[PDB]
Amino acid sequence: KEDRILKVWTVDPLVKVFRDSEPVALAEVARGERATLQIVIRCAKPIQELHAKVGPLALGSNAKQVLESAPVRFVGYVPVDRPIPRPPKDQLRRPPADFPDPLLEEKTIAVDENQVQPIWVTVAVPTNTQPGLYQGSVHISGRVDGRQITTKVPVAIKVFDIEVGQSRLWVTNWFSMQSRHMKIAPEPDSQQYWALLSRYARNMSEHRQNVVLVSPLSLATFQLDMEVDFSRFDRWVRIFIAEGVIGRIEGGHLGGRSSDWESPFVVRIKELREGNIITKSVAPTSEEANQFYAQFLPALVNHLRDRGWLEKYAQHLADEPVRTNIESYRAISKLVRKYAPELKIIEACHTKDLAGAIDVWVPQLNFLHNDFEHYQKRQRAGDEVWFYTCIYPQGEYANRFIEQPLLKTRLLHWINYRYGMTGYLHWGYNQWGKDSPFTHTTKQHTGQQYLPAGDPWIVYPGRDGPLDSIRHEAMCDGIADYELLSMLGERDPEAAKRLVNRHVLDFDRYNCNVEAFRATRLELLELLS
Repeated sequence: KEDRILKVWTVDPLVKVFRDSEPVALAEVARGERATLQIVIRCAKPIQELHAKVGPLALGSNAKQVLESAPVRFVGYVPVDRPIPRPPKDQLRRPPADFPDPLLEEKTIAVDENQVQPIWVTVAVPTNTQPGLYQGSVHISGRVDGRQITTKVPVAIKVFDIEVGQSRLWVTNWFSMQSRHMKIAPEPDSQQYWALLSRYARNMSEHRQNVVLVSPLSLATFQLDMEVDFSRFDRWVRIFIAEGVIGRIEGGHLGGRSSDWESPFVVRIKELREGNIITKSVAPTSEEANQFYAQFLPALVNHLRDRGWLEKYAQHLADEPVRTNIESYRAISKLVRKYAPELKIIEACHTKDLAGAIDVWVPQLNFLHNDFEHYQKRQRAGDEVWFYTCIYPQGEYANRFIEQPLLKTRLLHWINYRYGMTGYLHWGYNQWGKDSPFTHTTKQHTGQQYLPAGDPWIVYPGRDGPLDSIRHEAMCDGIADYELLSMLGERDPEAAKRLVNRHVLDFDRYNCNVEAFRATRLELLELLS
């Protein structure tokens, strides 16, 4: 006894806890938000069978009014072996190091001696929850050198009388339908395939994603005697509607680069060749491109209109146009404008010189900063402007890299509010490679640069569906923050400016002080309640 005492403390969930962190639970939320509590343990001896149970979280005026807690999850660690090449000053530690990120879904875990272990508690608070102060405890148990150890940790959730429903922010995370590294491996069109697709869709809507990228080329079949069959595309759309994502439908890219970074764009077509439908890439000004798109685009518009989906849809042309391939990009736009004038066009862009060619602009964050007057004008002209991050920007800009403070993920959506950008895009929902994402955090193809840890995936492969990361949680919370700030700004625009300006000081400069952030959140909640 003494070496068996369990050290327990509570840490703000915006603070990343490392295996060697030193010791230091209340959450404050609107109805409609998710409350997170992070409870951290350490023991001088190994622990077997660590388990936590959330007791009833009850209203003091009425023990009958209880919040429903999700199953408890354990914070998992991943080896970040190589760093962001241009890191921020506030980089949490220098690689190589083990960082907290995946939220594991295990009933029990082992802890090695002297290793700090976070326990992550999520309480989703429905909009119809009665406001007030909910209290209870988390019962932690396990076995240390024979003996059963146990402790209860007091926790409290204050539920403010303000309702956050759907966030008006548009959010897309590009998703690949794949079961790599899972304990299941469904084939396409199997029941389990569609069940997994549903589980992914639910995970996305539970994290306030309300846009999904679906390809009308890849998920259609063609007969070319043209007849287009959209039945697989439709199954996807109905799943994403039913699980509460759609929202909007983001049509997959029609084309891409012919070769290298500055090469011209080509567009995919379908052709009948020797009895088979083949796909090939052609110049957008070609007769082959004109013949295909003159039939495919009207078929797509008719289909969407007939299904009541046309006003929810926007079509991608080709990703990340730059100044040197602008002509071929615009030639793709001309095809769409000609055969499908009713279709809205969306693009993740670098070049700004696309007025009339696209309707939903998605500049990379640093390009938005640099070309801000351009993008404000496009909004005045009636276009939508969102933004993205990826491998870039690095430096001091906000992003969702594992090396960054977790507030840099959450404050992405404060950048949306401050600057009036009405959506956010990211390529990297679940782009796992052939190596495990748990043990190989810096994805890399041979002869090209590695991706910083955090960039290609924000969820991890569980046994039969996605596991969240702590960054997925922070992203969801930021999307709810944007809705709160938007509700405030309708009543009191000056108070919403003051609050956002506390944390978003410029495009590339923030206040990530977690205590300051909590005091801002509380003022927001108090002003709105």
